[PDB]
Amino acid sequence: AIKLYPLKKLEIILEGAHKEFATDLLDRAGVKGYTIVGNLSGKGSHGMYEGHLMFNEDDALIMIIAAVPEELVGPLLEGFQPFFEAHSGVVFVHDIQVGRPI
Amino acid sequence: AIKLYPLKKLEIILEGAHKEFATDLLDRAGVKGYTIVGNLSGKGSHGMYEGHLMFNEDDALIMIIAAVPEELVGPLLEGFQPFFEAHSGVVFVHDIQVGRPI
Amino acid sequence: AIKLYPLKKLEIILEGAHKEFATDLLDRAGVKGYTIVGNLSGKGSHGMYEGHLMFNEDDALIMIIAAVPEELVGPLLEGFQPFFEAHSGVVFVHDIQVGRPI
Repeated sequence: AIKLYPLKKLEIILEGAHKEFATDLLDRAGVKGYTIVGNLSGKGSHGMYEGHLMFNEDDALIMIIAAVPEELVGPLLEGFQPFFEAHSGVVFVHDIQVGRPI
Repeated sequence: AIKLYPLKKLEIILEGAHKEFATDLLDRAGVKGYTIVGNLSGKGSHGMYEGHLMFNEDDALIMIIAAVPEELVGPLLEGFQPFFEAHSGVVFVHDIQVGRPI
Repeated sequence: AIKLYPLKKLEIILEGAHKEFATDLLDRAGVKGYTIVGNLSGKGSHGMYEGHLMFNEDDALIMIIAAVPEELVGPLLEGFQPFFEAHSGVVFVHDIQVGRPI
């Protein structure tokens, strides 16, 4: 008896050093949880505006994953933007669905 | 001479201890393969119904990825649901495409 | 003042041994950057045509992630196809959006 709920999935890629910042940001905005993939590396621009700080080969990156109602997305990107002005990183927004028993 | 095929991509996040369970479940349902990302960690609710068991900071999580025909999705979520009633974890369903030569 | 841009997100899963090949391929095609998730493992067919080489249990896999304009996708899948004819692996194409300040 499963029904699908639409949500937005955010993949937040940034340096590991800034994990606590990013994660307090999610907490304060009312995100109900996240998971973290470690040991990413990277290179160059990952889809952002020209001039956005690139990754390079000695960045230890993580990916923070948050599944979030659509309404939370705008406020979260506005929250991260001051951060991205001075640090490398990107947020990929996806459509996903999650199954819940009726 | 590439043509795109639509499929569903499942990201199954759960504790590593239950890898074999989850993976027998995929096998028995006729999923043709999967990949596994190790060394995830997590915290809190990741998009599920209120009361669903949260992750916490000493969970060693994995992500199982299966690309699956649309028809297999309902049966797979029904398969995992008894499991999720007593264990933390989530399944993210995405739309993806995979290229095949004509 | 955020506006969303649509892009294609490619998840390229293959053996670690072939990282430099795949990554020169992205460079030569004009992809502006990528990130890499290490320590994947896998098994079987991951959505490809019947007969495509499967992963097995002693493959050390990586995932290469590139966010790419829609126009770059066809040429990139054509680039990888000779490679996939003799090696295991897959490319998952997603729709994503990335936020940019106006």
